[PDB]
Amino acid sequence: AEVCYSHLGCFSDEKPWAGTSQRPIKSLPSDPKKINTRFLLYTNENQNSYQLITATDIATIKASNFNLNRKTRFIIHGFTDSGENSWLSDMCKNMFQVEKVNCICVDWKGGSKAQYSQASQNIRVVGAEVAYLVQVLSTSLNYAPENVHIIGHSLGAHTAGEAGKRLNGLVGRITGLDPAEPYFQDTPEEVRLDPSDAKFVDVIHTDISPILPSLGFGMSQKVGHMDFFPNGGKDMPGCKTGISCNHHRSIEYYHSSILNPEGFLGYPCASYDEFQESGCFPCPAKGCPKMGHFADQYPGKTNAVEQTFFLNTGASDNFTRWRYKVSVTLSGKKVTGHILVSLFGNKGNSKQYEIFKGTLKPDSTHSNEFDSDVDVGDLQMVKFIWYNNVINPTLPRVGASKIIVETNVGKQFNFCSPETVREEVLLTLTPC
Ligand SMILES: [Ca+2]
Repeated sequence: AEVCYSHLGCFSDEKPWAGTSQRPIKSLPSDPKKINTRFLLYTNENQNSYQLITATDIATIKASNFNLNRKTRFIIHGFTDSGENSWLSDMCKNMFQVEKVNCICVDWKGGSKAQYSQASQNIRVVGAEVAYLVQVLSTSLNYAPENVHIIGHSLGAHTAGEAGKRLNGLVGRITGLDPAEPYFQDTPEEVRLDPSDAKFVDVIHTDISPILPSLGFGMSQKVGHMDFFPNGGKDMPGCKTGISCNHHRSIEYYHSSILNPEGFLGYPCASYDEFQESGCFPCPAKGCPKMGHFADQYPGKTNAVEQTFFLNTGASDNFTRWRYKVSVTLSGKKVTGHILVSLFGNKGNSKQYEIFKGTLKPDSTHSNEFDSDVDVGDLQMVKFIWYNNVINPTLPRVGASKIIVETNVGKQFNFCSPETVREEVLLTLTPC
């Protein structure tokens, strides 16, 4: 069965669109009028209240603050959501802090609150609707599609994909924010977001858990030129409660990444396992791409598809983190305890991070990579301190004869100390 809607063309319920193991429920996309896809425009000149624009009346686009010399970014919400939800306009607001842009929020709440299998068909219409607006901008406003970026969350990721496919992959970029898994995982390229849908496609996975039983709203497999897996793409810090928490983290990390690019470097790595075990640090020669808003600044962004990148974030409060590798050479007496290091630089000082916990043998090197909640800057000094999990009555003293700190850029800073301190005493090392 097919339904056809004016200039959006026709839509079928035949495979791979329905009746398959991936998309079992046979259904057709609802009427464009029941879905009522709306375009809410925000510009640097009207940041607080939107301007409504429609593709079928170019006069609306011309009487608005839409600016043909600025890039255009669309934001599409997903399942059960609304284009009028604060996260959309707020993301636009962060953008306005760092650039001049036409920020368009796509409201398709008319079709997002349907049942899943229905909302999944509805995005076919929403996607065609987005593609038509881009088509009119190209055609009537001489605005090139390469100046377009579409950000989509959940079903919105695949919506961006439909729009990109209908625009023949000419869209500048598509960012998938935890693209939905059900009805899309393992479907052909025409159904789901894939590298071919835009010139550059960057994906942030934050809830890749298996829906049944682990309710992982997003998909585990790679769908872009560069797929980022913050915190392994599974259990985001701070999401022990709240059902949509891990799912909504992708929006939060992207939102914060507009103001804090440096706080989210992604490390090329085969897996999170290897990353956690110090095998994907520091950044490669060309640097690490910045997850989020500026991932497009990466030199080799599209030279290959499904490039995986790992990194960790905090649990709230801008989520930003900076990774360092510290190597400690022990001195003093052999005890059993844990050694901690603190970093001091011109920007600030990190907290103390356990490097090793066990048998501290003299002249034995112990490395550990950690994620600092502060970028220290150019390192000035480093502080050591160890604890004995058994106070040996001999008052043993341990020291660090040498401490090497390697930054994400591969730069090593050496620190030396001729002293040894007893348990729980801060030893400050100096440059050497
Ligand atoms: Ca596709």
